[PDB]
Amino acid sequence: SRRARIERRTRESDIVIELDLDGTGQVAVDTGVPFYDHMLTALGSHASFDLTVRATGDVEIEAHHTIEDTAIALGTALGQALGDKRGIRRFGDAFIPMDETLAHAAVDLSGRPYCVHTGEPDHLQHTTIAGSSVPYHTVINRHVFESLAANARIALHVRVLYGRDPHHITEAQYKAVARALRQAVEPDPR
Amino acid sequence: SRRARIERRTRESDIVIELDLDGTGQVAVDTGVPFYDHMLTALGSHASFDLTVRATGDVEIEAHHTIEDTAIALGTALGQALGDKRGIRRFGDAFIPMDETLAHAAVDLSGRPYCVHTGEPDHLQHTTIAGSSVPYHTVINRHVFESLAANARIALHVRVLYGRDPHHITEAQYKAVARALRQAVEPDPR
Amino acid sequence: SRRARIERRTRESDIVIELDLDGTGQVAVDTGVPFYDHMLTALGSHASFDLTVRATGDVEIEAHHTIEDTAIALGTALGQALGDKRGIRRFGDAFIPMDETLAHAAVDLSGRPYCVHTGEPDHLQHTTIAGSSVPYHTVINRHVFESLAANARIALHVRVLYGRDPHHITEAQYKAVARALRQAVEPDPR
Amino acid sequence: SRRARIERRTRESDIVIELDLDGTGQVAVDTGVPFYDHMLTALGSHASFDLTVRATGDVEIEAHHTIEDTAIALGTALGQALGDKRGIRRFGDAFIPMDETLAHAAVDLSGRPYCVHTGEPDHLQHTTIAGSSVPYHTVINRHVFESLAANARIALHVRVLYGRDPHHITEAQYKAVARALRQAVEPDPR
Amino acid sequence: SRRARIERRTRESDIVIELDLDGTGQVAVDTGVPFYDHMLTALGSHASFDLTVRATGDVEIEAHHTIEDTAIALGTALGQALGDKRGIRRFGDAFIPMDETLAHAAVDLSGRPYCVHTGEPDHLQHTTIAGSSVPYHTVINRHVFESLAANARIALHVRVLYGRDPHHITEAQYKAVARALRQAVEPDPR
Amino acid sequence: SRRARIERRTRESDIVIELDLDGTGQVAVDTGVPFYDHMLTALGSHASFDLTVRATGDVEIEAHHTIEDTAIALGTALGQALGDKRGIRRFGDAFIPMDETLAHAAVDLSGRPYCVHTGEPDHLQHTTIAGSSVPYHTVINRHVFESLAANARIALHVRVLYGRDPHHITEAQYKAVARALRQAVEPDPR
Ligand SMILES: [Mn+2]
Ligand SMILES: [Mn+2]
Ligand SMILES: [Mn+2]
Ligand SMILES: [Mn+2]
Ligand SMILES: [Mn+2]
Ligand SMILES: [Mn+2]
Ligand SMILES: [Mn+2]
Ligand SMILES: [Mn+2]
Ligand SMILES: [Mn+2]
Ligand SMILES: [Mn+2]
Ligand SMILES: [Mn+2]
Ligand SMILES: [Mn+2]
Repeated sequence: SRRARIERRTRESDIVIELDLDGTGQVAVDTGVPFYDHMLTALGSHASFDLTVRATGDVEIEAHHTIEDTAIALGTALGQALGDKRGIRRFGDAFIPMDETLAHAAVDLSGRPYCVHTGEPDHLQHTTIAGSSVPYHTVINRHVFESLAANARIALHVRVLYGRDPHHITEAQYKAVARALRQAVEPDPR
Repeated sequence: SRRARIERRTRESDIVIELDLDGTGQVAVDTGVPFYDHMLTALGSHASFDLTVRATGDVEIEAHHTIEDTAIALGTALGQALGDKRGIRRFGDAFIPMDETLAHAAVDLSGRPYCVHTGEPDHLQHTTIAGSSVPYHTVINRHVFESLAANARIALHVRVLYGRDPHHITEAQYKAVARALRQAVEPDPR
Repeated sequence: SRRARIERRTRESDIVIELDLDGTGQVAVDTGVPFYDHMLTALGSHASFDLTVRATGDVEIEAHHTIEDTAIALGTALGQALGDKRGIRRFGDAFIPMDETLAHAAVDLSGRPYCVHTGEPDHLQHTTIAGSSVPYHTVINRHVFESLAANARIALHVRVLYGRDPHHITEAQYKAVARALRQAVEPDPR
Repeated sequence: SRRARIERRTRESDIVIELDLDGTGQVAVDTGVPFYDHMLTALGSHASFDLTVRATGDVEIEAHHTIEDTAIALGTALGQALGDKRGIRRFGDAFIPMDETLAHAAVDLSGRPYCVHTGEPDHLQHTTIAGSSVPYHTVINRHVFESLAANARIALHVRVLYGRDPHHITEAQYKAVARALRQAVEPDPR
Repeated sequence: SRRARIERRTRESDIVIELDLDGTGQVAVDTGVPFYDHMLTALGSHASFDLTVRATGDVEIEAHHTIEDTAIALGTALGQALGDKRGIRRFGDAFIPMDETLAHAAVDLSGRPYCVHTGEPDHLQHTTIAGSSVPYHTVINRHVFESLAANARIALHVRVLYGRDPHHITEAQYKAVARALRQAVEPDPR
Repeated sequence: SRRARIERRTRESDIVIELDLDGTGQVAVDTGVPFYDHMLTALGSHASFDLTVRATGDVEIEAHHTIEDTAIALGTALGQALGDKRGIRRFGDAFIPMDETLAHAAVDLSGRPYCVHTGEPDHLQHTTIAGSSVPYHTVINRHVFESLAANARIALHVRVLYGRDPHHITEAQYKAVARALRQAVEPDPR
């Protein structure tokens, strides 16, 4: 009923998205950026979507292009699956405690495209989360949320109230967005 | 079941209110202050009330008296329709993103009459929203919320977290109050 | 006994005042500036005067000239009605609470002409109170009180202790002056 | 003529009030909070009311609930005894010197419910007045005045100009309110 | 009924006071300090007392001793004339505008002896008011009020809200005290 | 289904807890610290738990040990009743307006044990709430929330946005925690 398949071929990347709004958290993500995969899996699971993401891009340069193209495509998919947006709650919000971190997200699904991102500590502008593969630079977080909001055509406010660890700060934000979205897309019985 | 009709004749104004708490957003407002009508329509619609407001007053002087008398009457109507307040959720809260603005409202329907209004930028104390008719001075916003809280006998906290445009700041507040109220008045299944 | 009729024809305006100090609050004011009419009605009523004011002036330019000429004429009328000022209380003072606002006025009816106006918030220097007709600029408040004091030949101190809303701040001042005057003009039984 | 009897049974407390506005200072107060009794006796005496207060409540927890319920009931009684408020002075004010302390109160009996409480030193937010029984926390002072104003439906401004001793600061305020009220409720011969 | 005659012989001075509280402003003062005479005449007149003061002292040294002894004696006279203080208003207050100056006094006639003097500009600590005879140093003002309060056994608060001219500041204070006293000593019809 | 009985014998105290998560607000608390009883009753009622608490301890020393042991035991009971935490909402949050106070709590029931307590005014570090029995020191509030979070093994964030009265600040926090918990423990229909 509320599904979408989006294919996006750029020079930098090739993306396929499959999205079902009324899912059970069946998620499979593979972008070539493992930390981003972890974040998108959290997003899909906590939003209770069914989500498949397959992306290959120029990760030799860095993750930026792949991360950005995926967020654009995912936003487009969300917009298409939403459709006319009839009989939904429309507004949603969620607080996410994650150890010392507290994050908040609020959404308006019918409101004009807009993104406000506040409260993130200054060291996240140059922090890197690195494992055995392509690293993730936390400066991209804002870029991801802006891209989603612009392509889904929604109002999205994301706040970090406080926090220290960049893994916790980042993960809390992705989960807050997911749970705000989940509440907003649900049918309203009025 | 939860209805009220209030008539209020003062020297300044004459008001009739009809309110149904368990409505479908059937709203008709005419006060002679078009921007106030827009705000009250948002209130009634987003609260899912059925609301009819008819007001005539001394708008040649300014909107103040009409705006204030209407808010007093509407508060009285809300109080009467609430009744004994049995088996309701009682507490309600809502975040409203509106472009760059974010507003929040929290209510306690059984709590003693109280109003706290914080966060509004300083230029709203002397801003005017003007069209082709009677203008609206945003300094009145606090007055409207205080009057409602006092006459409905409820605790009402309204916060502006941030924002720039006075139309957005004002509208976000009215909508936040509406959605907080909607949540609070709903039957609690416990 | 204590009555006065004053006619004042300038290039800007034409004014007629009728004043009885020992009245019952029978007041009729028409200046072409509705908010000023509201303020002068409050003045006459709360002072327990009988007061008729009829003024036409160059309101196409703005209210300034009409407001100023009326205040000058009203001051002259007050002075004439007071006469020799024999056996009156002479000193009067009053506090006026008006919602969040508190204003104070003190008068000496035999004291030399003087006016001190303090405590008014800075935004009142450029605030406008506007309805469906000629607006009122709150910067004129000081001008009105100075003009009255100068032409009645009295000492008049007006203070705003605190306040927010310009309608409340302005109305509180007019009422404070009225009640200070009422106390001062009353016969002293000593 | 201007009398009221109010009974108020809550879970926390049980209150009976008997109030005559046109009394001779015949006062009998018993709440189980001796310092509060002293304050209410001062109130009734200095206002020239006849006042009987009988209250029992959960003083094992603390005085808060009993003090608050009594103030609510007393406000209700004042409102009822006032009635239509015809031919009264309406405005009243009083300065109370008490050793080093100076307090002031101003009232408008027909003005909309409002309370402003300013000037109290910061140490009164955590000061206790303790004898051989249930103590009194001076932080409650504001709560008492707000409750009275809200339930009597009057404008009440209470200011402490300066002072040091908490017994003097508290007692001065109660007496200032009493004498402001006394002036306001008196018949106006105009 | 309320009269007193006080004789006070010190090494510095010899004083005779005759005071009637229920007078018509029949005042005759001669201390050898002309400006002080002017001030005491204002006091007696505005309080509506009948007052005779005759004082000779060591004015070759300066006015201090004469001014102080007279104030002590006058306080004693006021105390004696007051008597048991039965059926009086007890509390009194007055605002005195004098050109640019505004002064205030509040009294409690049954309250314990106390004097608070605030608001006087700093240049009054070394200002002199000089004519053709013995000059008056405005630093003495506080001393005069303290002495009166201590010997009459009353609470007396004197405030200067603002002002510039030392003659106006001083005279306003003496008149404020007089009118506060007048109100307080009057019979209370309750 | 979701019940727990916990017995805890220390040297300082002896505690018995009985907890049902799926209750109707049937609460009975007796610790020997009346204000704490009031707070725990609010907790149990607003969380819609069925809760029996029986505690005796060394209250002659002070409440600390009894308050702490009870919170530890209650946390343990909550943890046991939660069990595997299958099919619950997991996240919960609530705003509580209480007169001038606004408090907020957010919980993650599966998140690692953590407690963050922010926003409480500084005077609560040395404020006492005292009645006719064992008093309550508000400095303990943080200790209570930390103990609960540690023994239930949950993430608990408690914030005071603003407030003045210590009774209101404290009660608002306990109620916020209760309503956050209520939301989190409820079955999730997804
Ligand atoms: Mn980019
Ligand atoms: Mn992780
Ligand atoms: Mn108003
Ligand atoms: Mn709009
Ligand atoms: Mn001019
Ligand atoms: Mn008005
Ligand atoms: Mn309370
Ligand atoms: Mn005492
Ligand atoms: Mn000396
Ligand atoms: Mn002079
Ligand atoms: Mn401990
Ligand atoms: Mn309580």
